[PDB]
Amino acid sequence: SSEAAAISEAEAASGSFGRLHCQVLRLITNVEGGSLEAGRLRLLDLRTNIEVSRPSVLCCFQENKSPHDTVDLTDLNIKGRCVVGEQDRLLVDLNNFGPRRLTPGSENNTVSVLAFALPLDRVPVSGLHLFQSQREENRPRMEARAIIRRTAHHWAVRLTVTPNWRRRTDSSLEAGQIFVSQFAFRAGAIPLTLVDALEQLACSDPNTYIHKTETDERGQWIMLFLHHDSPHPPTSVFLHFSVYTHRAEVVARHNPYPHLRRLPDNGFQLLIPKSFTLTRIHPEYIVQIQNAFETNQTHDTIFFPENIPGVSIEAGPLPDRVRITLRVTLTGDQAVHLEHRQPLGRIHFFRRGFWTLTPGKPDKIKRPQVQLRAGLFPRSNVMRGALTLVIPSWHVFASLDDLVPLTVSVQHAALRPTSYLRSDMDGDVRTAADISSTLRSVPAP
Amino acid sequence: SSEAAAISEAEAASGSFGRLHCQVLRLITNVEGGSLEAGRLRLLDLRTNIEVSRPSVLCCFQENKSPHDTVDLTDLNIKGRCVVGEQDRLLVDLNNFGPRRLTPGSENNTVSVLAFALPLDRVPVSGLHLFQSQRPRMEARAIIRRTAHHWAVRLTVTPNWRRRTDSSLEAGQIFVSQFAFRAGAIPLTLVDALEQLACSDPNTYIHKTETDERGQWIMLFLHHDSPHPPTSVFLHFSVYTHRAEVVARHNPYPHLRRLPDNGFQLLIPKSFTLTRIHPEYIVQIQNAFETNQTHDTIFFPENIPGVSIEAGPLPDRVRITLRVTLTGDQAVHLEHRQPLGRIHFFRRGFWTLTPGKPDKIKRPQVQLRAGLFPRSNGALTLVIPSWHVFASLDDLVPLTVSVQHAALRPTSYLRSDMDGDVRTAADISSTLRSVPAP
Repeated sequence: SSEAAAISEAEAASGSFGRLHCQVLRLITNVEGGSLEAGRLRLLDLRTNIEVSRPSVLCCFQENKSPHDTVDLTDLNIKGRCVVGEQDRLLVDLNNFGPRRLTPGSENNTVSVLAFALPLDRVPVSGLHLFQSQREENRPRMEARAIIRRTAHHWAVRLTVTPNWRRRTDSSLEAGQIFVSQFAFRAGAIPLTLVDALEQLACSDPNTYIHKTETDERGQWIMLFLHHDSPHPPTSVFLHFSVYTHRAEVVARHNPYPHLRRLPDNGFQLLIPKSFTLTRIHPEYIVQIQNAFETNQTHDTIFFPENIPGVSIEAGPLPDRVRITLRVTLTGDQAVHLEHRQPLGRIHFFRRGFWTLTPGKPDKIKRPQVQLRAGLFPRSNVMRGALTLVIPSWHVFASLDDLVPLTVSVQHAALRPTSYLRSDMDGDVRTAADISSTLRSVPAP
Repeated sequence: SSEAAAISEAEAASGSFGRLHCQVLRLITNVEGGSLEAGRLRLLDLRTNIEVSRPSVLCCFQENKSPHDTVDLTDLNIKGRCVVGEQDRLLVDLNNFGPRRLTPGSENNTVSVLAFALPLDRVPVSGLHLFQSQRPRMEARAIIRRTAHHWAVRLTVTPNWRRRTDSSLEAGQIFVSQFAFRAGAIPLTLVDALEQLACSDPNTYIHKTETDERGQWIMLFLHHDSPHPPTSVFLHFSVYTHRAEVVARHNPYPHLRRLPDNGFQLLIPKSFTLTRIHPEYIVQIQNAFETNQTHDTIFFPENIPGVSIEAGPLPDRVRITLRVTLTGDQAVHLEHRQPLGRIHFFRRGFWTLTPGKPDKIKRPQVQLRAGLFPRSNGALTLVIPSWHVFASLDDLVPLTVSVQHAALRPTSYLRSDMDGDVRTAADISSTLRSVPAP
């Protein structure tokens, strides 16, 4: 309409400190409120809110301003922050790993972070995939007797067995052990060329579950591997499960239960298999589970750890077919306990194209939370124009077009008369500079 | 193996009160633990736990023992119970309709209930479907950019807002506008959905969308939920191909909250209080689903003691309308945005119309009934005479039942039918409990 309509539309599109829109947010803040002695750890309130319209991975990493920067710890170090959801309040660990104390002023009060949201598309996963067995003259003794009924969309198997239980000791488990057995049953009317997944629906014992499953088409049997998590495994077991066609592109090597809790649409939550306490004399613990994912290069598998103050958990790509292993290192001035079955983080999947390997590095790797970095470097580093989000901690990069649009809100309190806003990439990259952040003490828990 | 292995395996399969397995559970219980005056309501603790290994619709309805039975209220009436999840503790409304009160063992104190789990398969639904318009003014200026997998539209506009009063809404009104933008490089024969990603105003959202292939434009209909609509609006949204078999007529937001994998949660659009002088209220939203007969749409209401909400099939393309009736001894308040129930979808074939009935209907919670009748148009089928529909036991989610030790009597026993698909726990005891505070 009139030029007044043109001005209001432009003010709406460009936003303000209270409400902004971008693919990547940059915050340049000055630490205030108190001091941070060398060797201390305190929370830094960036005084900024992030919103998205669809559940996403909301990340906030320290910025690497040059492609030649290392991911080595810095004197003022910001631990990466990963939240899965639709909103987050940016509150990060600030470690003073440097030699000198932090003063209310001086050159060393300016930290910078990049915030962005990664999409969580729907990625189906087979938990109990029907792998092909490898054995052959003498085959399994057809130990279990099954009643197979074909329903509208799957095959239902009702099965009883008197299994041969074996104690397997395992110091990675809070119980220190787990009882295992295995047996086979005739495939019968089940078309083994069509089915590729199982789902347990009922069991006569509440601590017994199908751990993995194999098939042999030439022999027409299905091998089941059971796990039992109690001191006394049952003499006989009834099992009710379904055999169906899933055709998922991502499969688990073993049942994600009990260490990986399924999440809606995309990914799993990793649950601590054994309680441990990090102290300054035992500052590290390696969490490992006997499980891995196979994608056949159709998806990237990233682990996004919980936000536990004073602890640094390895984050990033998990390679296919290698046991899921994550290192937990103490980075605070105080002991931190982690309880059995407490969540350590979330595994999430990304389509083949989203993450691309940085052309200069061998492959995709994980890194401690305290070494998470993000940068905005041009596509002219696909050799060694437009800016791309590069995560050098992982040796990967993504295009800004594929990120989830952020709705940023810097709170009025954080603003000073020197605060200003900058814009790049036609508003896809917005920077909030000379805003103020508050130091906070780490809570008691 | 040996004859000893045969017995232990069979005992594992057949279960016991503490742990059994079936497709449909029948509980035959005797109400005890106090009195229930005629015309009064108390909670009945069936003292039984239901478990499933995958999220399901766990239902517990009063049993109709014969196909010739009506769904009329009975003297001792059990209100249907619907829980969505993996476990439930069966606790139901027991209404004493009929003339005389219930005393300890007065006469007939035996009520009977059927429990079962309905599957929740993954059914995608387009919230902002690109319907075809019916008939210019290219009011809004849009920047269309192609991302890796969809089309991203950045758009600014100065809309012409009109206030629409609506007494079904807690705010009494809603601001509406509409405009169009040029499709540009977007293939309107291929894309079928939108998703709002960012808006310059926190109370403005895309309500619905239409397309015209001959004009190559996309019409947007905005809603604003505040007293002062903004003069200009920035919008960032995506245009993509969803290929959902189920579409909503309007944006499910704000009255329908999307649920993971299947369905929506219906949120009360306006506070109301059921009293003895206003014992009914009709909740209605301006929305409906279109499935083209690929899915049945069922509403499973919340379990609010003393209130009976209509439950069952919702016909496609009809505004979602549910009657809420006071059945307790006390006034009940329902708050704006409180959940009223859940809409869930079922693939064609799961529910089949009962032969002899016109079509599938909903019913008040207090009239929900289930029966186990043979295929009368041999094996038993789950019939919901309240809805004129039935399902096969093979498609239900296998139950893990656990009757509490306390509920057991020395005469309690177990029954089996359908080769263990139907298990009955008979002569167990249930406790009466008072209805909790408002």
